[PDB]
Amino acid sequence: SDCRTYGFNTQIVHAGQQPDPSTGALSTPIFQTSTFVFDSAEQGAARFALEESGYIYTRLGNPTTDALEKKLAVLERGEAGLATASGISAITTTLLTLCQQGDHIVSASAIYGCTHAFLSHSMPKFGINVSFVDAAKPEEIRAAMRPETKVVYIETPANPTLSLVDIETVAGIAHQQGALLVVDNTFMSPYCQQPLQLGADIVVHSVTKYINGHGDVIGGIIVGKQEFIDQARFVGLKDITGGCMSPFNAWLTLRGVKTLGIRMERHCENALKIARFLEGHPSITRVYYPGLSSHPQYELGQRQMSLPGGIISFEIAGGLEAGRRMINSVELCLLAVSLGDTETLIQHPASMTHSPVAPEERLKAGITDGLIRLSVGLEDPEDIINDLEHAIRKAT
Amino acid sequence: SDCRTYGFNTQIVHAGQQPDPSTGALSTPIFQTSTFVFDSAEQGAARFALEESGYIYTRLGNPTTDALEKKLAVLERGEAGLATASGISAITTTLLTLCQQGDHIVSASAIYGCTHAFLSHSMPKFGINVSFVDAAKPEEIRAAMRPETKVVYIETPANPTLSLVDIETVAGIAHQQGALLVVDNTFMSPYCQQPLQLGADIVVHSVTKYINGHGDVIGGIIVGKQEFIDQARFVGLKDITGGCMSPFNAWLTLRGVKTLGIRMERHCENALKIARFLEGHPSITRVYYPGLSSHPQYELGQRQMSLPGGIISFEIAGGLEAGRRMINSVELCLLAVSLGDTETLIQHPASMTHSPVAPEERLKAGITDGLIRLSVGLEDPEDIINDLEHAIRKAT
Amino acid sequence: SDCRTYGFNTQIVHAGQQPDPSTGALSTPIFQTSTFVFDSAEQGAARFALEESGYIYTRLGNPTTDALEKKLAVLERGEAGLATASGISAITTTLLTLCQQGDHIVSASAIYGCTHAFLSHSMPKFGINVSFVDAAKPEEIRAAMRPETKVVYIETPANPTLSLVDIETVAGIAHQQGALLVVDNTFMSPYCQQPLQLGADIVVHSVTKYINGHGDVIGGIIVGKQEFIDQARFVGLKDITGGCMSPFNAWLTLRGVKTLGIRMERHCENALKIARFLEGHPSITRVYYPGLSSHPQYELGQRQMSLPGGIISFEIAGGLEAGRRMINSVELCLLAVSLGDTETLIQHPASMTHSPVAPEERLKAGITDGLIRLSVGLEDPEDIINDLEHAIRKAT
Amino acid sequence: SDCRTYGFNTQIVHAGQQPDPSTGALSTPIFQTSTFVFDSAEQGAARFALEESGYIYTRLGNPTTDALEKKLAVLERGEAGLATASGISAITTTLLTLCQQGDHIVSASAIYGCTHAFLSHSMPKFGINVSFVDAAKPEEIRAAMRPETKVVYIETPANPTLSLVDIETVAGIAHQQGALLVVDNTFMSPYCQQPLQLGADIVVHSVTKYINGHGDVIGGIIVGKQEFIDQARFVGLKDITGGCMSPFNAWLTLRGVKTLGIRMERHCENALKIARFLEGHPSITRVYYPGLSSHPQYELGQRQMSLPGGIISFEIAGGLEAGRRMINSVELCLLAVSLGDTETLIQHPASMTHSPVAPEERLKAGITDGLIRLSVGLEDPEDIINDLEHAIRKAT
Ligand SMILES: CSCC[C@H](N)[PH](=O)O
Ligand SMILES: CSCC[C@H](N)[PH](=O)O
Ligand SMILES: CSCC[C@H](N)[PH](=O)O
Ligand SMILES: CSCC[C@H](N)[PH](=O)O
Repeated sequence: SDCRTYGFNTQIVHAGQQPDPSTGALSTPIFQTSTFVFDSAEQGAARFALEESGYIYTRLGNPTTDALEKKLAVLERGEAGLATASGISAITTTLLTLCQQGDHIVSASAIYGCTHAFLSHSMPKFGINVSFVDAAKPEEIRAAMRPETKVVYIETPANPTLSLVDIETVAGIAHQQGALLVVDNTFMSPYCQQPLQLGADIVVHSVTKYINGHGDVIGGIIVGKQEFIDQARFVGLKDITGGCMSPFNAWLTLRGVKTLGIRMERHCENALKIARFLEGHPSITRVYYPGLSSHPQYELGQRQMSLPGGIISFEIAGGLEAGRRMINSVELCLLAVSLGDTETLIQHPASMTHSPVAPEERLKAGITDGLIRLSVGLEDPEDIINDLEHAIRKAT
Repeated sequence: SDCRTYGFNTQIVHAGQQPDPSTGALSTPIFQTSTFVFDSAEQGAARFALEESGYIYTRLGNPTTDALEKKLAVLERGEAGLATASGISAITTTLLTLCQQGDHIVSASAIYGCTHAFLSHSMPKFGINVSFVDAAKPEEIRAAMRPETKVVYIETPANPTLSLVDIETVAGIAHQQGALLVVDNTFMSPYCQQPLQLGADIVVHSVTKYINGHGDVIGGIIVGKQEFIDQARFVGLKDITGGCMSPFNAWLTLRGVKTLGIRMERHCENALKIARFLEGHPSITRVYYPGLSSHPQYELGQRQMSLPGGIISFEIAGGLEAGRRMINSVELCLLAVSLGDTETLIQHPASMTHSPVAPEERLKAGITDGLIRLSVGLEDPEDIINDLEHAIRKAT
Repeated sequence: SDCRTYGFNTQIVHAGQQPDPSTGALSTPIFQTSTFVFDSAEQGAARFALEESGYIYTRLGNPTTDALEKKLAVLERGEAGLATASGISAITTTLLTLCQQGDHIVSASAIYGCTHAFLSHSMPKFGINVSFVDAAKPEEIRAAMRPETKVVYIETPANPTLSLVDIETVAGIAHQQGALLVVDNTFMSPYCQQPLQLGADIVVHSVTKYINGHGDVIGGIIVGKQEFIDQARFVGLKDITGGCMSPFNAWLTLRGVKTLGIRMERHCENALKIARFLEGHPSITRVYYPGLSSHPQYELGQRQMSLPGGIISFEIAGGLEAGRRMINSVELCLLAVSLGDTETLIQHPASMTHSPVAPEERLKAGITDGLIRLSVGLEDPEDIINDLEHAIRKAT
Repeated sequence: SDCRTYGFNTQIVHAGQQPDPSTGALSTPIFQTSTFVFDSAEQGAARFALEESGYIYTRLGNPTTDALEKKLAVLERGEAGLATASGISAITTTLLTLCQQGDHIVSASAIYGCTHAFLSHSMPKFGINVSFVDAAKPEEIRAAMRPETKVVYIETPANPTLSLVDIETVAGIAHQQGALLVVDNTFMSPYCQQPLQLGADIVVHSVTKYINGHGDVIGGIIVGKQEFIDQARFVGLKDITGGCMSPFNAWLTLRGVKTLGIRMERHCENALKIARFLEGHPSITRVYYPGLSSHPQYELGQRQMSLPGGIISFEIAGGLEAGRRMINSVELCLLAVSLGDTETLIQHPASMTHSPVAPEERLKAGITDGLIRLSVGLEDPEDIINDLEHAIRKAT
């Protein structure tokens, strides 16, 4: 049949993939090659003119990576996909394909740190200006739009407190003003949120997180209309960033995404249990999790997301020193950056990543001294809870 | 001892590598990971502040990739290396790190096609203008320099006829005017040419070609001063292109480069034999190979290159149709783009890659209708010669 | 803490693994090496004498494979593990380590085909005799025991109709007579059955099936007492079969087993739904599945197994031709041998694998003309059911 | 054409390989799969009956591994190849396929240690007796033959002093008496010696050594007549040892063997230079190297071998303590077991591997207290010589 007709779990397993045509191999072969051989001058010419299907060179395209791209296009309900060397490369390949000197972007302020760095420091040096706004307030997005605005850029849920952005509303605002909406869907995966179905034009992911899910791949993906993806591929990737994905990385990501449905279900079931535990703990001042009814945008979450996600942020009593004590007291949770791994990961930005940053600078970014971010893994939730309880009690 | 003190073959094998510290494993382990775990909040903070050695996240750095970077820095006699997702990414990460809106670049015209596309179409759209010149004439480089020129960019030998550029002379001209010289050393590898030793500031490679050598990796490398590489890493790669190399790709490239010395010796020995055969063949109008005494810049080649390389271009009698007939008549040489593989590769641009291009447009790029490019592999040269003789005779 | 103290899901994720000591890498590094380097003659001597921890050579042991071995030992509640090149190698390394000329084995008859071949044809040619019995009847096992019997060998559930063997009862019988009990636990995985906890001495798996779960690894594992595993390693593997596992295969298996808990839960939930559908279908004469109350050994299953498994066998009305028609009519289920993959796999032995076999020979092995074996994957069960319904209806 | 018609270097690069049929990928794809899918019941049946070409299951066969098997068959001038999990598995799969209880083997005494262990301790326990002889004396081989002798087994050059065995003469003796000759060709590779061309029936290798050459694969290969290889595959491997090779390992070995010709040339050129240096050194009592005219079987070597190999053994003045001092004093050579890597490896058996062994037991095996074994790598020979000179001088 057509893989676009099956249930979502069936698609996760099968979409974009098929047994190898020459051998019947069930696993997608790893086409770890740089180049491809033609049977004749004519076949070569036909492919370079695009009068013929087939491969030429891995930077341009590759059968293993094509399977991943097609799978993710199916899962996001987009026309086409483009795999990249990293999440950052997915974002920059996208924006550098769309924008040129004199153009403007309206971006959420509550975004991934490195994305913020690209937008605030690099883009302007190429003559592309960026206005940062609070995207939880769609009116701020409207107010910042200019005649030269080409793109509105958002993430939801957002760092660090998992605030939300109303995708459908923002899409309508962007489109009314003739701009595209690009959504970073990394935190949710297509299993939990589908920005294209809500009106977004382009979705990007760091597959480094949930899509791969196994903490062993750096990579990104872009999904959108064929006409845009063709430009992102044959100009953005080919000429500008050169950020192609290794066939081995694509194969690992294909392998990891096979279990996306069951992983997300467990991540989110575990996260809800842990979030409820934290919300009841007298040493914890705040818990940020879309699945708690106390979330300021709970109702939007119920409309836009199928599950509340696997990430929790929370604030511990006693600020900086308590956060440090707590994170140094966990025995099961692992101190690391990143998220979406099978192992539970924990970080305390004020004493770790953002130690080098001024306290007032941290606050403006929504990072309080006691803020802890937890990526909930696939362990027994009782074990994670017991580890957190132990560490919190010691710290406070 | 210090690996920088050994002979070049010893360095090829050993530089940048060591047995694994925890296990003694001889092969560099494949650190196919996204993230790294800290033992404490304090250790995490120290690494983010750069007060401590150690890893954080593979996009920023990785032990496997670090070995490759250090090895290539040693081989090029540069301070530091930076691995990338592709040769293109090495070039663009370099130039986008160095240049901003209002800046200017002077570039050779005889350069890699996709590089030409980036420089001619993409850079100007970011407000960075490029002047193209004939770099075989250092005076044209001087004449094109402007107060805003930041970079002079060259490749040598150059496509498609393997003309040369005088690195030392061009370096002096660039430096007198306060610009950096960037050299694409892909065709030669560090075994055959060392641009940094001749005054270049930065060297880039597609490792897809000779450095890896096994036709199974797309990748690039940048070598230069520590201060520049630090910016290329923590700004160019981290924020702008996102073009990081997969640890698996770095491991394959480490593995491939182990045999760089013996491969280049054989590629070049084979190429010289084939070039001499072609030069004596009455159906071949021209042969472009630095190792032939008839090369217009032969003497420069002898001063700048340790070996004449593994690439040959030649023109067959009878133009377009003869080139097509010939390439369709080889039985051993493989019709493919790319170069530097263990297999002999052949292409006829006018009937293949550049078929879609106007004949006069091809000519301006130095591509005549009968021009064939041959990447000489590791086969017995008698077999390659016999295959060429057979195909040439049939075609003419 | 100690990984043996955590919940089973926590163990699945964490047991046998730790961040890399030298780098903190979260993913177990792929130690794809043949040999290991010593810091001194003395260190080498200490390791060969076994007076020192550390590695020597990958056939003897490897850090990546050691992690897998330790994880599986934890999951089966055994002392030690030994990884192998295949499930077959796990079985033969085990039995060839234990048995010599003149020894005897009592084996179940309802076992994996290739195991049956080894036991019936190869063992006797080495002077090791085997008696085959119906292991669903523990009294047949007792009756076949001889003074020279060293081993009783069983699989449960068994091929092809998923009959069971009472592990605890058989263990007691074997031990009373001074024999070891070896159990092939492939069909269940440690998540669903724990033979060592029921008195078995040694457990073997083809990790090719559920433990890896991703249809991309051939491999085996042996778990048992340290003293036995040491002999299986330093004699059986080192000298006799040479069946060591590649570090890359061990790494993939580690990666696959991370999701064992969530995969088995979904496989079994899906299988129960499909089995109930089949049991209600008028074109299906019989359904063999431990989770159906009509299973002849249902109660034993409830005592010995935590879940009913992901495999179903069933008989279609109309025998050979109907089975052929049905299997040629599925659109989602894939025609293939093997089991435990994320994709649903289906086979019809009488028209496929056992076509070359005489009908009466097939019957003696429990293979009827209409018997179909289904390995239930991770797709939406509604999609699998609809595919089966469609194919069954067309066929009957 | 036919790959069996090209020169040996051409065969090394091309034999057994072809661009991928579905995509044209130049690198042999990594078919990292367990199973294969059939298009119909009929296609499945045809393959199991062997009425049809195609794959079924990786333990039985795999497209990546098939390429390696075919390549090595071409290089050894044998009909067919069979890849295995290790060199040991190549040997035992071979001998356990050929021999049964009551059979007899005549083996060289100067053989690989683990092979000796299998033959002396394991085989007899399966009722297969082995007579060990000095194979440098073909008359000892004849004298040990019995009516039940099925196989004569030899290695050449032999451990530890690189003595030789006259393959052609021994083949004639074996055949006159109705036995097969099996030759372990690991030390030479097919580039330096071709036992099948001299009358051997079966060749085995540890590909862990020179064939792979990169110190990152454990693996073996068997080459012989189709009828024998079919039995070794469908009985020996399938049922008995289960020692199949991982497709990834086969792919790495294919990749490594591409440079076999150029590697062996350099290994042997380097080894001859080092051997001559050692022969002139007053602190070195003996040097064992086939390339020295003082070798007791020099003339046989010139007739049987195309190059003298990359391995050297030598004895240092001062026995055990001097050997220990010397090996602890090298700075470039790496202390490790194994051989055939790109790095120079060194070991001193009396103070390392064989420390746990009684001095008189070592002597009987040809291991003197001052004996050092050197696997010469691809480094500059001047650097290796300088390292050896430094270490020898310090030690003596
Ligand atoms: C900038 S270093 C890497 C940071 C992780 N991507 P974050 O913890 O998801
Ligand atoms: C733009 S497709 C790839 C072209 C090869 N890099 P050229 O043949 O080296
Ligand atoms: C003997 S070919 C392989 C057969 C699979 N192991 P069965 O379908 O689990
Ligand atoms: C028995 S441990 C491994 C020993 C190496 N194969 P030898 O040094 O070639």
